[PDB]
Parts: sequence; structure tokens; C-alpha cells
Amino acid sequence: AAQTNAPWGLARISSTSPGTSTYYYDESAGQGSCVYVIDTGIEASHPEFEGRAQMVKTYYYSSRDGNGHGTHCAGTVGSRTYGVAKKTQLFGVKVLDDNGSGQYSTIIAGMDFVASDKNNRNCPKGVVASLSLGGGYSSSVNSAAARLQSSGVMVAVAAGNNNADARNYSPASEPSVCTVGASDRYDRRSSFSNYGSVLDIFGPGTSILSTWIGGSTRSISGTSMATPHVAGLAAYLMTLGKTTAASACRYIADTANKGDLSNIPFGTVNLLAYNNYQA
Repeated sequence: AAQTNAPWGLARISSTSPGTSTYYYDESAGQGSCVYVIDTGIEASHPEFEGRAQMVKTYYYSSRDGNGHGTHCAGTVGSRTYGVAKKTQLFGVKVLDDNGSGQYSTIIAGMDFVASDKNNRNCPKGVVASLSLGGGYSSSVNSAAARLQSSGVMVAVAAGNNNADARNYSPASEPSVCTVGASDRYDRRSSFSNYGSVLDIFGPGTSILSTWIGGSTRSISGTSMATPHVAGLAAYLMTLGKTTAASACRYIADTANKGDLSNIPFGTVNLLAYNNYQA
């Protein structure tokens, strides 16, 4: 399948080179997989989601996205125009208020919710979780993400936007999950992107076009934007049978574009997510 005039990041994940604008992918498109977006919520009624998104949990007075951040990440996972995995199922878990902030205990509860809730959903091709969030180091936040991974869910988390070593942030520093940094359309490390030995992969993160609340669209930047590219790619690859939840992060790094990014500090992997699709 070929989507012309696609956002640059979708084209990049199916290209050996930068600078193209067509996204190529297998038409299975993540059908039969599920991705939990743990964030500020999802505007499920956005036409771009085609009925495939729904909220399943909130810790606040409403389950609606009054911020836009969670709607934008879910659009990069699975919207018809802006998503990697265009037939996957999206489940929203609102752990952040409409200002984009949330207590760690609420975030830990949301991770534990997903590890049980997936036994209530139909996901024959596997389960992914996308955590575009984080803060200072916390062993209890890391152990929550480690439990969610252990339960059979591919966990992808943002490295953080501090231009620093991600060892000092959580859940970025949990070694058992997939920690994602950000790159731009010229194959440069995004200027805000964290780095370090804990990072596993890079995805597109600067000037990313996606769904927004009010039925709109907009382009924003962050390692929160690169995380759903990798989350969506794992759901895509799990539907094709190429990998499993326990091993997708390893598979994605094994099959990535190697040595293509500039300004990667010594000791950080030089690996950009790639779907290896041959049309």
C-alpha cells in the first residue's frame, strides 16, 4: 500500500533515505492488534479514528481530552491519515489532567490497569502500550513499567526532552522497556532529545503532523511524538507475525536503519526505526 503526500515521519519509517513523502506499508496495517495510549485521553469521535478509538479508563472528572496531547499521540499510532498502524484498535487511559500533568501514583495505577485490562479486550495479534510521559527518577515508576512489559505488553516510553542523559528520568531509565529518542527530517538528533546508553531506538520527533482536539490537526515536537511511531510500528510488525511483545524492541533495533543520524553522542545507539517493507 502507498499513501502519497504523507507526513515526513511516516515516509521516513518506510525509507532507507530521508527526504521522501510517500508512506509504504503492508495492507494488514495492524488489524487485530491493540495499542493503549496512556496520556491525557483521546478525542474518540475525531473522524480520523473511524470508530477504532475508545476511552477505557480515567482518573479525573471526565475521560475527555481537554489538552490535545493524547489525541495527537493516538493519531500517530493509528489515525487513517497520520498513523503508522491504520487498522489497529486504540484504547485511551487518562492518567494526566487537561494541563498535561499527573501524580506518579496515578500513573502507576494506570500502568497496572493496562496489564489487567488487556484480558478484557480482543487482541489476537498482540498488545502495545505507548507512554509519552515522564519525570524525575523513580524506582516505583520504573517497576510499574517493568511489570507491564512482563505481563505481555510491548511498552514504548519517551526518553524525555531535557537534552541530557535519560538515566535520570522515569520511566525512560527502566532497562526492560523500549526507550525512544527523537530525530528530525534531515536525520539529525532533535535538539531537545535525551540520549544515553538506556535509549533503544530513535523515531521521528520534530514537526510531526497529527490529529488534535476539536476535530483539527497540528504539528508539534517532542520525544512524546517519536514514541507513538515506534508503538505503532510494533503493532504493525506483530500483526505481520514478524515479532512478539516480549521481543519487538530487540527486533526493531535489529532491523533499524543504522548509522544514519548525526549529532548522536558517543555511547548512544545510532538506530532509526524502519519497517523494512518492500512494496
